Amino acid sequence: SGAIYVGNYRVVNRHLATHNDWANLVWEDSSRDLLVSSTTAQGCDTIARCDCQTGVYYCSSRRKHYPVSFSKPSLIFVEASEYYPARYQSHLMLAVGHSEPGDCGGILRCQHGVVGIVSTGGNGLVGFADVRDLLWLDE
Ligand SMILES: Cn1ccnc1[C@@H](c1ccccc1)N1C[C@@H](C(N)=O)CC1=O
Ligand SMILES: [Zn+2]
Repeated sequence: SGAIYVGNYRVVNRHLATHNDWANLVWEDSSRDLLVSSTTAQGCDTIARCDCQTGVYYCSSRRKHYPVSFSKPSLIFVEASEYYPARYQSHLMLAVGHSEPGDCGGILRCQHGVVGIVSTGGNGLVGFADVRDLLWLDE
């Protein structure tokens, strides 16, 4: 679990959004596993606007933050789960690291701020949904 809190927006994994997030929907994309809802209180996270390929992510199943090298946002196949049928997820970035079901929502950050959140795992890999192209989050 986990979310990004920027301005009056809450960014979460779409598959973990609550029925309350849907009532306060701003934007969602099933192909990106992202959902953004509106908030009453102002958040303090800053979104990175960069092309960094190194950062640090939080892994809740280890209670540890790991430094990783991660790939460019791309269209990557994701096997079927209880949340989605087998499909290509877009804007996804992979790193070599630990990620289990329960780890989605962990933040990946570089020197410029928040890059994305954990969205995929297994096989000694971790996948992050990129948010650096969502410029409207800043206004
Ligand atoms: C199904 N699958 C393939 C690779 N990873 C997963 C699992 C998964 C997520 C996180 C850690 C460990 C496994 N995901 C990915 C999520 C998605 N974005 O579609 C939904 C889901 O259950
Ligand atoms: Zn950066």
